[PDB]
Amino acid sequence: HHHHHHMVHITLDRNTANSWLIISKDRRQVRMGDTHQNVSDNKERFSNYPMVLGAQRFSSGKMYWEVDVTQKEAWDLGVCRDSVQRKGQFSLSPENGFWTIWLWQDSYEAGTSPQTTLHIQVPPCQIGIFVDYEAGVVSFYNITDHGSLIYTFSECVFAGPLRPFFNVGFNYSGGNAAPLKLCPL
Ligand SMILES: O=C(O)COc1ccc(F)cc1
Repeated sequence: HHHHHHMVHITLDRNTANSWLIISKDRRQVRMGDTHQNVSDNKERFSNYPMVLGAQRFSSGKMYWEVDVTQKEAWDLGVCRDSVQRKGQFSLSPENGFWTIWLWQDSYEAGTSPQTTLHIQVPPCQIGIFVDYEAGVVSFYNITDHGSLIYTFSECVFAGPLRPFFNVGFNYSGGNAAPLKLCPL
């Protein structure tokens, strides 16, 4: 792909984080802690899952960023509406305001309803995410495999400002402690 020139500097919004997440000083990395991180509750925090939003809001234009997923067993990545539900249980779907892919139990899937199987020969260590607001497109790229396409959501109905979306996943296994990291431009 040739989307690299739309690169944006994403930072994580501490206030939206689940209370177990640990965000680095530079706001570019996030991981699951082994306990509650001693923060106050607020209406922005994702309560049920280890999720956090980027601080940046997008309502026009073309945007690109990259995320490091090295040695993780489970994660979700993409974008979402600013007004997505924070509290209780929900599924990641465009109907609920999410445009995402994930790794889970050694398979990759796109967060359609129902979910769509992805075909990845080279397990990615870094994911590229491209958003074209005007066109209604969200695309995912395998940076480990020379930028090959993973998935395109088209005919997107964003219906609001968009925020970068992250889920570090649970660590029931002891094999999923590694962070998500925003990669430098
Ligand atoms: O199940 C655990 O690992 C600890 O409890 C949590 C439950 C839901 C969360 F979003 C974060 C932590």
